[PDB]
Amino acid sequence: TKMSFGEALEVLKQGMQVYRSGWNGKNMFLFLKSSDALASDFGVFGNIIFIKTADNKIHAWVPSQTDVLAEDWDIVS
Amino acid sequence: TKMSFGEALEVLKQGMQVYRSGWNGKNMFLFLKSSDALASDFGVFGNIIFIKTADNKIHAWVPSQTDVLAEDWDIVS
Amino acid sequence: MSFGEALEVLKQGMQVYRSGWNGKNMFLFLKSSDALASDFGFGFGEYINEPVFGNIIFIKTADNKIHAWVPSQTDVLAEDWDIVS
Amino acid sequence: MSFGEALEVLKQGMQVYRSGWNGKNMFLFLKSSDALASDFGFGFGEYINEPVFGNIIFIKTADNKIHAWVPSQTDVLAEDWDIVS
Repeated sequence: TKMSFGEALEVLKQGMQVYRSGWNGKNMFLFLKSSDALASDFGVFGNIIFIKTADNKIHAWVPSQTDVLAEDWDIVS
Repeated sequence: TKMSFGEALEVLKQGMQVYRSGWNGKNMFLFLKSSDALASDFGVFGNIIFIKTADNKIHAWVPSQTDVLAEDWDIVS
Repeated sequence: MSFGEALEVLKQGMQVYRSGWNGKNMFLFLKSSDALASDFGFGFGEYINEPVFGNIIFIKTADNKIHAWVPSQTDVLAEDWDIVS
Repeated sequence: MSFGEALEVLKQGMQVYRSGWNGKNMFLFLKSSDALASDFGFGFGEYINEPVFGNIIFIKTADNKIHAWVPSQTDVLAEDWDIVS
């Protein structure tokens, strides 16, 4: 699978998890929690993209310029 | 107050809120939720920096290169 | 217009921006890895098969200055993107 | 060494890196607004009082290439920073 970031973004908006081929650390993906999600979660939030890093920790995802322009996005399956 | 980002970071690590002078939108600050904070919040998380944007919404903060090197950081008081 | 659409416009060499941005006269422009090899190559850019610089996205940050653009989560998920006339 | 310490080292013209980084031979280096005005100024950089480029932080991303560095939240809050020998 060779998706762009924009295509990988609509996949995130529909509740699925995406990852990149040329990423260094493994078992790594992104997931998007909506405001209502984050609200029922904790009580106003905006949409927040997270990342399950290699250490099984959840951090706020920071898009690198490479990740934004990359074409190697795939869906977790 | 003219703090660097590193000094503004230790202020975030002690549970205080920081902001920049040369920021465009107003009523804007950062705050840091720890893992244990985010855990008692919702159940493993890492440290996550947030930002109360101008629209009173909480987003995951993305550091611009300007914000990182800036010297106009101040504490909310 | 979403960010994914603004990306394809950026990769085609045009300037994009967000209406929801605070600043005025701000826009993103992309300098591809091959474009930088030509601008810094002195007519030898076509022969460089592995340029040093990767792709760099720039932003003219209202102050008539140019910085390297850091894509915020708000910009990535935004739908207020538009092309500079 | 924290990120704030790595910043002052970066502003002084030395290369920093994180041991917790996956990639090898990766390091950040800072190109100040005045440094870029000299390198692209042809001996006229000293007379430029308002350079076009702001400060740009770069990263040599293991592939022997250079990109504009996007500071992740992990790097910002990290304490595994170190100076390149």
